Amino acid sequence: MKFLLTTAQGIEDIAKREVSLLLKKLGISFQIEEKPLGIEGRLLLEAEKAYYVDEKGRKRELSISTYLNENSRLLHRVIIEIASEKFNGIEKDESEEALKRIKDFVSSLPVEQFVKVSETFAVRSFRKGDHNITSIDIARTVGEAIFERLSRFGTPLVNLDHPAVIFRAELIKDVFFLGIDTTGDSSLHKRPWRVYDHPAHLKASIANAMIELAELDGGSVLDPMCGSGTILIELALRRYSGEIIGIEKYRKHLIGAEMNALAAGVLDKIKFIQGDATQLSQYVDSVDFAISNLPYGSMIPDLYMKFFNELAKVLEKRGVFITTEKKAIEEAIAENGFEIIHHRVIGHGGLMVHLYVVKLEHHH
Ligand SMILES: Nc1ncnc2c1ncn2[C@@H]1O[C@H](CSCC[C@H](N)C(=O)O)[C@@H](O)[C@H]1O
Repeated sequence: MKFLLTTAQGIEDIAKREVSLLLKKLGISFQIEEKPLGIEGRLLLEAEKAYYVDEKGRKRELSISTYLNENSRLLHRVIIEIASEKFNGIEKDESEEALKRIKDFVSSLPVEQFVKVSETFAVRSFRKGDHNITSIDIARTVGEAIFERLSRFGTPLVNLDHPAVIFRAELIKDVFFLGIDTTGDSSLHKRPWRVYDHPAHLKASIANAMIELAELDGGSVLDPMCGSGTILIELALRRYSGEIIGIEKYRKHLIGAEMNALAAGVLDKIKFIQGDATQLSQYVDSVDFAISNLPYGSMIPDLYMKFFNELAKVLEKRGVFITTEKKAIEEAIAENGFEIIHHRVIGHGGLMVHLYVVKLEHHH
């Protein structure tokens, strides 16, 4: 089996590590390629089927897709792959031509091997790049192709609302992909605990990526501009052994973090404090780690300067931060005796953000 695993742009290596350890725990053999065909936010999983002997003394199969869906914090979707292929030139093709290429390719795929005769299906599409065709066109044409093909075998059953099987068709630049979406219509980063929806909230897979990159060890963790509390809640939910502190300036957001925390089951695990991060040291004396998604906004260059000056008074190990304001954070880091020990660019729902791992320069 081969699977297409999606996550956020620029965290594919962190996902791959996560999925590797989970799979080593089944005892199966597998390989993971990052960014198949050059496409960001994807891994290609090639695995053995996972077989055990059941209560009747027979070989039975365990679902790799369901195991990943229930146990991953970093993935968005787990898709069973039917095919994926480079349609060279397709961006430049006229619309009639592009859809011809897609239909012909789809007609030739053994899709009847991936659905029963009684199961209803629908087609969901996603498209990224510059084409003379839309996601809607793609969904129709693929949906046509699948239907014509299944009906050589029986009576296909369509259900657009509550299908039983979802074929997902994606076209990103000139790369076309078809598979079976096991995760469903709600992507995996959607958290049921999220009752309060902060307008700049962090996606939960990217929050788990920040946590990974901190390389936590049980020391105290502080989010000193914690907003609705995503990073601390995802930490508490990993059953983190260490102390968890959040600070937030505005009482409405802070109360929102408290609600999400209660809704998650983890309120007693996080200390939540109303405060200004520009005055951090009135609130705490020493913390091992700081992890934050900083405000993006001209008063920013000053807010950052002052926060990093106070952080410098309290931080024992590593800070992990994200922001859009490259020049503002890098000046504050430099001016304040910080050292950047990792940088990477991350896609955050259509916004390229920066992530910085820092430590004090004079720590050795
Ligand atoms: N000086 C300051 N001190 C403390 N918090 C501040 C601040 N200036 C801005 N903030 C807060 O920092 C937050 C940044 S974004 C919210 C955090 C996170 N992305 C989430 O998933 O919920 C905003 O809520 C803002 O209120």
